[PDB]
Amino acid sequence: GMKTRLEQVLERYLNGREVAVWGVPTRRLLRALKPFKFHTADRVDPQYHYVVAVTDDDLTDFLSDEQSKSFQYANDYLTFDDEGGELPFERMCFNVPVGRQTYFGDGVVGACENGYIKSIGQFTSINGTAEIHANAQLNMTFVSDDIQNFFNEESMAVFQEKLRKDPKHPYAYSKEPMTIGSDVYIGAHAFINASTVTSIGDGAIIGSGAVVLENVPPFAVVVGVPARIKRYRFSKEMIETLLRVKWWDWSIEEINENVDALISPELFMKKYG
Amino acid sequence: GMKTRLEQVLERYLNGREVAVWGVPTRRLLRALKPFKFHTADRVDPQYHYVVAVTDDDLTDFLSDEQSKSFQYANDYLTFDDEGGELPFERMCFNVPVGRQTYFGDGVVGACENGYIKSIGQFTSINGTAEIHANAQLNMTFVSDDIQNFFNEESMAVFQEKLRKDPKHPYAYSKEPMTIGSDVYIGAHAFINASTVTSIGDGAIIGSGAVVLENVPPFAVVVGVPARIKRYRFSKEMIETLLRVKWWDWSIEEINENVDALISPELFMKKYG
Amino acid sequence: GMKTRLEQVLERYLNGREVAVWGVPTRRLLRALKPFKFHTADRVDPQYHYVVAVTDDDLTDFLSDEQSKSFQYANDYLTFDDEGGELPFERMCFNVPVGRQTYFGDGVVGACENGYIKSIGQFTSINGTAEIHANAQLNMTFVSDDIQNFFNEESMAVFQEKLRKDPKHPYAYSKEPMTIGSDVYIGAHAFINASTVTSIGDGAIIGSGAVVLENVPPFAVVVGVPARIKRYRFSKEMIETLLRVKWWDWSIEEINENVDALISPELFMKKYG
Ligand SMILES: NC[C@H]1O[C@H](O[C@H]2[C@H](O)[C@@H](O[C@H]3O[C@H](CO)[C@@H](O)[C@H](N)[C@H]3O)[C@H](N)C[C@@H]2N)[C@H](N)C[C@@H]1O
Ligand SMILES: NC[C@H]1O[C@H](O[C@H]2[C@H](O)[C@@H](O[C@H]3O[C@H](CO)[C@@H](O)[C@H](N)[C@H]3O)[C@H](N)C[C@@H]2N)[C@H](N)C[C@@H]1O
Ligand SMILES: NC[C@H]1O[C@H](O[C@H]2[C@H](O)[C@@H](O[C@H]3O[C@H](CO)[C@@H](O)[C@H](N)[C@H]3O)[C@H](N)C[C@@H]2N)[C@H](N)C[C@@H]1O
Repeated sequence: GMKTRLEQVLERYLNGREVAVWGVPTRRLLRALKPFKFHTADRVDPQYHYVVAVTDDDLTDFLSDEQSKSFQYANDYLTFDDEGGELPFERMCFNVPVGRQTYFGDGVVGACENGYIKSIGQFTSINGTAEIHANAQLNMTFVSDDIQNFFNEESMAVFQEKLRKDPKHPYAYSKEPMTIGSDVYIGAHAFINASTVTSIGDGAIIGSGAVVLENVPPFAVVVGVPARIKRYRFSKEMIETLLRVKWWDWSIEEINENVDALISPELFMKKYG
Repeated sequence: GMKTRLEQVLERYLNGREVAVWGVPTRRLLRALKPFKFHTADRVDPQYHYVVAVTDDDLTDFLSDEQSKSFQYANDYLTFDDEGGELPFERMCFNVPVGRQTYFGDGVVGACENGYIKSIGQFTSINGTAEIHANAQLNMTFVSDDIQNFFNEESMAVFQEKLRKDPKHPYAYSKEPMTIGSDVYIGAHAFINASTVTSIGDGAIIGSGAVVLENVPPFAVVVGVPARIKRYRFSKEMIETLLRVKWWDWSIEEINENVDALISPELFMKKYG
Repeated sequence: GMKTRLEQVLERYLNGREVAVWGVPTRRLLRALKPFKFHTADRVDPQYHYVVAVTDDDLTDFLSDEQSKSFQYANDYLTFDDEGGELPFERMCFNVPVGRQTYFGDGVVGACENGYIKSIGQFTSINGTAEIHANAQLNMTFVSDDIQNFFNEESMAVFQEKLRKDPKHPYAYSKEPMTIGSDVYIGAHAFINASTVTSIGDGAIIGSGAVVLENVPPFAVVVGVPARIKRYRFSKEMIETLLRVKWWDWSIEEINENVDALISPELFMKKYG
């Protein structure tokens, strides 16, 4: 990927204001800010500046300052050290689609970096301590991966080809990057196997501490080690219609009107069933 | 909550010395220190200064410096970036009671912030990678929580009321904040469900990687996914008397005298049974 | 332990160049660099400088800079905040042997600090969120460990002796520090019990989220809570010969030649069986 979660915000919300850095500036912050005018935060004002808190640590201090009461969550301030943070619009994590009001931890950001993710839906909650890791080669005399560094150009060839041919897909090789649907909840200390999973269905619930080794159907609940299907969120009737209506792609338009539907499943289907 | 773990220490142990910052100062450190006199650490002396190490990283460097051999653990130095660290006196984590020589990771500090915790006992060890998270709404068409941000004032009402009425207590709503007793041990990669747990009994042991979904009785051992009662630490005789004596509330007074009792359970009951 | 992963590299690869710090300097970096000449990175050149990125965050920014394309992974740059990072040569983590192209997270670095580790083999991959923790005392009225701080010199004696006598080895007391063989893979959110484990066999695979309570035989696969032996990587024939040949101690010499053997187990034994 190429661009910063902050810069996507600044490109959309800065609106000719100065960036006000609230916190100790880092190397890659200073770079992400070089297209803009910035200075260390002193006295701030939503009319004059965009406050950028470097770390979540720095954000708590700003919010606890009386000057923060006029700044709206994303239109006026942001936390630099939070590439998995949620936004009110569709965004990129490296080059990975992430829908509105979707969030994930650094473990998922790295999976976005390693090309493990094809896409992440809308209104999806992935806890920070979740993880997405692929497998190493299991059909070889060795299991290590950093022995590669000792390989020369010749040995590298014969090694990379067997990885491409392996149908178990070590390092998610020769497969499709996995997809995460919308309205998905993922517990903590969880594991989705990038070497065997290609699709988390929309609405799929992944319990805490669950290790998910196969694709999860939409609106399924999975817990345990390994993950088993404990229940389904909704009767199948809802499931087919929910795939049809796709509430998660509604604009803020249809969300506030149909709040009574989105809140009572019973009310949702008496109108859309 | 309102106040800093460091400031509670400085209010009690500074004793008219200067704070000596050992490390790169952060935004919220600089604020926590504005009631006091401070300067970047150069040459230090327990008579002259209170050394404040910013991060646990910065603490290791100070202890490894020859100037640190005269500073006692809490009376003379402290690590700013350790709100879950243990103290020799009863303290607050935000507005949460935390007894003496009790510690926990940032996951528990956030639960203290989210109001999930009512209290934490004395001499309780909670590993850093432990976690306390509540559940989202399960009786709604959606499971997401940050869709809220898209709600207006009108849709917000009808949404918040159903949360208050939900007996499953999403986000620990309309329940009592959970309590953690004294002499409690909690393994790592563990989970206590703030949406269904209200009391960890005194002495309760929570094995590593265990997901705890219901209240744990005092002095019970729980492991597995989900957590089951593997054994009890003590015969019930000890349990009733341990609730009566409550050694964990002894001053340092009765601790050093009754060390032979506190060390041999057999000796503990021949004196208190 | 005594010395820095960076300093072991600088002592071997600096070769009369200047250290160029890429990132905000920390207290313990500034100390690790005091034997050398250094300055904040401006324009860099592998001939003139050794680039030191402070944090993994700072490393990503350097690699993404056009000046980084001439710097080789370890000979020319390094990440200070990565004591578990892999190296092309045998190294120390505190005073713990760590072989070539071996890596582990901070959880394992702390175990190296707590003296829990005797050694770590070659070409071994331990994920960052892995952990190695010992147990507290289970034969005492209390389970807490920081009550110790309240003990005086007298009560300390009678407490420390019972720890030394405990055959369950709380805090890995009176046992041998555990050993991790070569070609070992360890999943994330995993647990090796320093209070009951003394040897992870060479080639042993530890699945994600697995809690390992007993020694693991060489080339065994363990998953589940608690860990059970799911399968063996190789037929026993390979296992005995793999212990004999010990490919992991080959120089880069025998690695690139025998790549066809190291890649096809079938080819490995037709030559070494
Ligand atoms: N604070 C209580 C809430 O925590 C979570 O949501 C919260 C998310 O966890 C938050 O996510 C942020 O915090 C998490 C956790 O540290 C990070 O993984 C993530 N990258 C960062 O953006 C996000 N910024 C706010 C959202 N309300 C729970 N899913 C719901 C709970 O009520
Ligand atoms: N060092 C070995 C010990 O580690 C732990 O205790 C230790 C605690 O884990 C320590 O807690 C500190 O370290 C932990 C872990 O990083 C952090 O979660 C916590 N917030 C921080 O305050 C605390 N400062 C010291 C205490 N001896 C084990 N419970 C016992 C073990 O012998
Ligand atoms: N990037 C994808 C790869 O991630 C891992 O390897 C990678 C290791 O996890 C890396 O280790 C580094 O990153 C890990 C994870 O953050 C840290 O625990 C560790 N201390 C740090 O040195 C190491 N520097 C590079 C190595 N290729 C997987 N084992 C293999 C996967 O293909």
